[PDB]
Amino acid sequence: MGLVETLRRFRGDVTLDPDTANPELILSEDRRSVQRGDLRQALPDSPERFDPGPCVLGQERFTSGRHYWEVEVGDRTSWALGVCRENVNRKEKGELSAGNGFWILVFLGSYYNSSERALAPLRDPPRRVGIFLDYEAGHLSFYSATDGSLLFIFPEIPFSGTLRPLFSPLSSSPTPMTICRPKG
Repeated sequence: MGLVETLRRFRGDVTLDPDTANPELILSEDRRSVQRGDLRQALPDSPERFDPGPCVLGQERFTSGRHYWEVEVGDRTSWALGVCRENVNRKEKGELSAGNGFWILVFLGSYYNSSERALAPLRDPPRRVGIFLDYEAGHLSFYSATDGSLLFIFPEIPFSGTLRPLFSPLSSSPTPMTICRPKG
């Protein structure tokens, strides 16, 4: 029980916007969990829905200030988390890159190093990821919430207009990606 456990009580709520979700994604009834299946569902289409990008947005809109949120990913060795401009091309077929208004951390595999007999894994993958946004500082950074390690920090970003939190479970898995509710 140290300062980092206490300050994590600043984590805010995020609820997913079902109208933005790629048609392979399912959402929980409380809109805090998302899972990727292997089936394209029959959903009403619109410009707001990610296709073919396997993403969903939070309902929340960032225009200023400091924002922290936590996502349980569990055993996953594949996910993407961060933020994007409200006005991105949600039908983008190529890479979702900083140049097109996507600021996302992507976990696509694991590192090992050569050891005495074999290979050693570097670290347990994070089960819980914290995302920190400081709009005026142009700051976006990602942490392993359980041990407080930095995963990634973007270079200073010249944010303008509205940002949305972005979630992307990159594999099918029995493990939903879950937004952690605020404490109390």
